[PDB]
Amino acid sequence: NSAYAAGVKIAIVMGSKSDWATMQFAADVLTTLNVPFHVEVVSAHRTPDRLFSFAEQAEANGLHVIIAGNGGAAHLPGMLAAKTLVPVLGVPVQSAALSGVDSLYSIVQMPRGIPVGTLAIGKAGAANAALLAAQILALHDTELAGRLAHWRQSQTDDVLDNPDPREEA
Repeated sequence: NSAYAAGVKIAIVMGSKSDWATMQFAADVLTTLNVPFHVEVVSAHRTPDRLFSFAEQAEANGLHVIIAGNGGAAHLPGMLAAKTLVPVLGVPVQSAALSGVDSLYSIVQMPRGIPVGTLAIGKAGAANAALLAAQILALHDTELAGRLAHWRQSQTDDVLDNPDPREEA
């Protein structure tokens, strides 16, 4: 909702509570970067009316990026993107039989006119959706841009400081 103007510009949404094992990796990156966020379960198929209400009110609620995770016939990101101009980033959750290929195809293959920016299958894509969302915010947030640069430099240094994989860090 919009009771407090508290700087929440990102929502992490997902189609099922079981997706939180994957989507928590997006939340953790935003916590590290001091970026406020909202989390919510919204199902394209079990709560279609709530998907439309969430998307319709995204701008009024102050959102600038929605990160949406779903799997299988993964319709949540695309249906959200059809109903708002707020950018939607999609995370394919790994599915059991098809190992997320169904998830990936049903998110990334959007037809011309309604985009979803898609990230890798699973927890790598959830972390990366948070980083891409933060990179978008940082276009107009120089202090966040500095925190992203530090985050990247730390990741780079951790590899450079441990070049021989036979040795412990």
